Amino acid sequence: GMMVPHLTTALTGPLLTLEKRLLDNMPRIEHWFRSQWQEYGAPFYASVDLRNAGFKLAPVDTNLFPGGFNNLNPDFLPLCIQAAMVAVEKICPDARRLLLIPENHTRNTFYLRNVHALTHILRQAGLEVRIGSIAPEITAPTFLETHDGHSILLEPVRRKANRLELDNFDSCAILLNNDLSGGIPDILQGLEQSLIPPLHAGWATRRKSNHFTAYDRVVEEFAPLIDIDPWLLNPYFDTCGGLDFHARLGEEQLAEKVDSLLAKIRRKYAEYGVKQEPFVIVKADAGTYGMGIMTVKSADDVRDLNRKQRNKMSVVKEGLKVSEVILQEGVYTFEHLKDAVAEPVIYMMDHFVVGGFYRVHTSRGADENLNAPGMHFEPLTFETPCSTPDCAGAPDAAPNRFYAYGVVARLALLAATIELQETD
Amino acid sequence: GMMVPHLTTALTGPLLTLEKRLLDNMPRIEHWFRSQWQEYGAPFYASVDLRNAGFKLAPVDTNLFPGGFNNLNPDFLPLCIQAAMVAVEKICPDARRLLLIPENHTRNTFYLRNVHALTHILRQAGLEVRIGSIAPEITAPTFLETHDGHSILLEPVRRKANRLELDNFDSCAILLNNDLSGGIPDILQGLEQSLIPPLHAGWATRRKSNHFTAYDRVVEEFAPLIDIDPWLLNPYFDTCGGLDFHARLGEEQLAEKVDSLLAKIRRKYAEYGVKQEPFVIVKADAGTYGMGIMTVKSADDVRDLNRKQRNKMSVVKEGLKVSEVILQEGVYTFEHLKDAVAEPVIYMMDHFVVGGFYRVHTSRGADENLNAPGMHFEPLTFETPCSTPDCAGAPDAAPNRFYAYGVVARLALLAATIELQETD
Ligand SMILES: [Cl-]
Ligand SMILES: [Cl-]
Ligand SMILES: [Cl-]
Ligand SMILES: [Cl-]
Repeated sequence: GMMVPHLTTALTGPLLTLEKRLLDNMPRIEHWFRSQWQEYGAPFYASVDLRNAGFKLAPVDTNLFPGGFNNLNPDFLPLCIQAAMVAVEKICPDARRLLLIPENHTRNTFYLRNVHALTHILRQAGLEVRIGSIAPEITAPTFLETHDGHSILLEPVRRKANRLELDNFDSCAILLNNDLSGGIPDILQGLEQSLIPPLHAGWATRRKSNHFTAYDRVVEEFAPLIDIDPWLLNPYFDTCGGLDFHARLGEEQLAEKVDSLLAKIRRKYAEYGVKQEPFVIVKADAGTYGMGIMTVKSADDVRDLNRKQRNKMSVVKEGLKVSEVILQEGVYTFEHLKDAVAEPVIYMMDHFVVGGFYRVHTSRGADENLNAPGMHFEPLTFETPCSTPDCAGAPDAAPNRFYAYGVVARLALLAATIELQETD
Repeated sequence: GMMVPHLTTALTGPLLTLEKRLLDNMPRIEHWFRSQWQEYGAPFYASVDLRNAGFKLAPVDTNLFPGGFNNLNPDFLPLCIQAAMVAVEKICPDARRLLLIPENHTRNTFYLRNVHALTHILRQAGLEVRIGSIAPEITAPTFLETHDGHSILLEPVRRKANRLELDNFDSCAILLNNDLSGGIPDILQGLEQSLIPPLHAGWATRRKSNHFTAYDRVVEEFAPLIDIDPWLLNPYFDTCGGLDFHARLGEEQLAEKVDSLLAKIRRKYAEYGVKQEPFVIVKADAGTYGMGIMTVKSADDVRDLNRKQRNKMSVVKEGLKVSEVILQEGVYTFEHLKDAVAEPVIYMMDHFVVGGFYRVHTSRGADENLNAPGMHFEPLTFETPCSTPDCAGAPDAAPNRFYAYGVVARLALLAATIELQETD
C-alpha cells in the first residue's frame, strides 16, 4: 500500500546483469568485504548517494558527516543503535562521554531534527552526549526548537589546556557532524581528544580528485571478483589544474578534456544501446572557498561562459582560488515517485548498512533525471532492508535491488576509508 | 491490538526499584558492559530464560546452543543478521564456510524449523553453510520436511585426517547447535577446525555449580554499580556431593541443606512482603547420564522419597552416577497471557540482544507460576525491543521492562563466558 519509486525506463539489462552477478557471488562478496575491513577499518558513520540509470548503478557523493538521521525509518532504530555500539567499540572503545559538534546552522529546522535524531542514537548506544557549538554567535547555552514538541541545547565549546570542554563535561572524544570544508578552525587543532573522523589541518585543501582515484582502485579489484564491466559501477572522470574562469587562457584545455570524456561515454552508451545524451559534471574546487558546479553536454558549453557562469566557476570574487577542476561522467536517475524524480541515499555506521532515504526532487522539468537536486528535495524513507537478499528470487525484486544499493554504498565507503588513511 | 503477557501481581515494588536504578545509570551500565566484553569476549550465540516474580527478576537457564531461532520476530531479521556478522568477525574472522552440527533430532518439526531459521541467518551473514549430522542413523544425504513448504538437507559428517568434511565441502569452523551433554564424541576430538563454542573432552562432566558461582561473582560487581540488593537479580543456592537416592544415608544431609536454603528465602520474603511459599529446585547432576529435577517446599519433601522419585533423582538405573546435587531458590513467574503462565527467553548473538520469545505454558494448574514448563509450551514472539529504554518514562513501560530483561540476560551471558573461559 505504501507507494515507492519505480524506474521509468525499460532499458535495465545492465542493472539486472549486476544484480545477477551479486546474487551468484553473495558469500564471496561478504567474505571479500570482511577481508577489506580487517585491513582498513571503516568510518564511524557515512552516507552515500547513488543513481540508478538502469544501464548503470553508481555512487555520486560520499559524506563522512551525514546530516539526515531524522529521515531514517524509525522501525530500524534498533539496527542503528547496534551498529553505533559497534562503531563505539572500534573507534572509541573506552569512551563514556562524547562531544558532538554540529554544522554552524541554527535556523534550519530539518538540520536541528537531524541533530536530535543523531544524539538519540548515540545516547541509546550508551554514551553521555552533549552538543558543543563552534558557531561564533553561540555565546551561552541556547535552546533551539525543532518545531515538533522538542528542542536541542547548544553550548559554546570552551578550550582549556588542549581539551574542549562544556559545563561540568569533559569528553573522551569529539564527533564531528560539521564537515569543516571551510578549513579546520585553530580551536580544533592540537587537541588531546580524538576527532571523529580524525581530520588534520590541510583537510580542506586536500586534492579532492583522490576520492575518484580511490574508488577506481576499489572497483578495479571488485569488478573482476564478480566478473562485471567496471563501467556499470563507476563514472569516468578526468582532471585539470587551476584555471582562471575570468579569462579564456584555459578554455581550449578544458574544452578538449570535455570532448574526450564525452567521447568515452558515447562509446559505452553505444555498447549498451543507451539513447540519452551524455553529460559531464564540471567541478571547480576552490578549497576552503568552496566549489562551483555546472553540467555540460558539449565542449562548446564551456566556451565563452557568461558573467554568472564565470562567477560560479571562479567560486569567489577573490582571484585564482580554484586549484583543480574535476570532470565527471554524469549518471542519470530514472527512479520516479509518480511525477517526481527520486534518488537514494544509503546510511552506514561502522561498515554496516543501517537504512537510508530517497531524495524526491521538488522541481519538475524534463531534465530532473540529470540535474542534481541540492537542497530541493523532500525525503522519503526506505521501506526495504539492504541486508536481506533473496539469491534465488527475481534479480530486481525489492530486497535484491536494495542489496545491490548496499553493496555499491559499501564500495564507496571502502574507497573513502582508503582515501582518508592516505591523507594520514 | 496484539495481546501480550501481563503480571497478575500488584507486588512489583522491587521490580520497579530495579528498573529505576537501571534507568538512572544507563550510560554507566553500557560502559561497564563494554569494559567486560573487552576482557572476556562473548559466545557466538546464547539464550537466557528469565522469571519476573515482581519481587525479583532472575535468570533461570543459560543455553549456549539455542534451539528456538524459528520463534524470533521476522521483523528483526536484519538486527540478527548484523549481530551474526559481528560474531563471525570476532570468532571466525576469515571463515568462508561453516559446518553446522544439529541436535540428533530428526522427528521434531519445530527443531527442524529452528535449523532452517538458523541456517538462513548464517547464510545472510555471508557464510556458505551446510548441515553435518553426527546422528548414527543418518548414513546418506537425507532431506527432512519442515511441513511448511520447506526442507533441510542433513548430510553425515565424514572425518578425514583431523578434519570433518561433507561432499565437496571443507569448512573453516564448526558451529555446534548440539549441546553434547551426553559427552563429546570421539569423532569431534583432536580436530584441526575450531568448534564453536570451543568445547573440550571433560565438558559434559564439568562441575555444573560453577555456573551459579560465576553468576554470583558478576552480580557482586554489578549490584553495587547501580546500588541494588543483589538478591533482586540472583537466586540463592547451595550444593552437596553425590548421593545414593536408593538409600537414605544422604537424607539428613540433603534435608538440612533444604531447610537452611528455605530459611534464607523466608528472610527475603519477609523483607519484601512476599506471601507466596518459598520453593527449592533440587537438581541431581549425573554428568553424561543426565540430570534429575524436583521442586520442594519443605525438608520433609526430600525424606522417604517414593520409587518414581528415587528413580528420577538417581537419573539412570546404573548406580551412583550422581556427582553433585545443586539446590536453588525457585523463582516465580507471574506473567500471564490470559489464563496461561508465560516466561521470557532472551536471544543474543555476540554480546548483542537480538530478540526472543515467551514460553506460554500449555498446562493450566494453580502451580504453573512455579512449575518449569519443559517442552510443554507454545512460543509467543516478543513485540518490544530490549535496546530502546526511555529513561525519563514510566519505569515499567514496555521498552523499560524489556531493557531490564536485556540487562539481566547480558549479566547471565557474561557469567557463562567467564565460566567457559575457566574450563580453559
Ligand atoms: Cl577510547
Ligand atoms: Cl584544513
Ligand atoms: Cl577465522
Ligand atoms: Cl565430554
